[PDB]
Amino acid sequence: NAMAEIKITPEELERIAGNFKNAAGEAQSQINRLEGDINSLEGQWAGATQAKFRAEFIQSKQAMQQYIPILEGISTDLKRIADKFRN
Amino acid sequence: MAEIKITPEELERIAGNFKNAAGEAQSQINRLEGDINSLEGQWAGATQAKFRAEFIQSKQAMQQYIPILEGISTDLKRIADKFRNTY
Repeated sequence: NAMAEIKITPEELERIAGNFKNAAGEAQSQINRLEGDINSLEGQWAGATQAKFRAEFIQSKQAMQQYIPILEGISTDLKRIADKFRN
Repeated sequence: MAEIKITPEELERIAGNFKNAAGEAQSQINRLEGDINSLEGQWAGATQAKFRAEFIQSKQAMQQYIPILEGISTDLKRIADKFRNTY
């Protein structure tokens, strides 16, 4: 039987791709603000305390460094399909 | 201008930033999951499966990130409480 037709438009795929790209940017911005917060505590208490918080925060950075490229990959895969559908 | 001295109020402010960030992160992954869900039945199953698999990867990174932020919030609050009970 005939292959089952596509209902999604390239424009809609591109809108969702935009949501993923923008989410990735928001995520990076968020971690940047939080990093500023941790930075601000340095020198205002014991170095050992600051080190504990820096280490915890770096863990969150590492998780975000996994997350962001996945979102960007999804965004780009969506755009690649929209382009293929359109042309 | 002087560097801002640490107080329980400062630690609570920063703890709140981490807590709010966790909530914003949960909201983001929820919205993106909604987007992936909306593609169901709109194109081929193999295509949907691919994007679902990629998305689940991002969700898993997020499920690591969020508790790390909540941990930092808790640790900051712990210290704020210690300062109040003993800047």
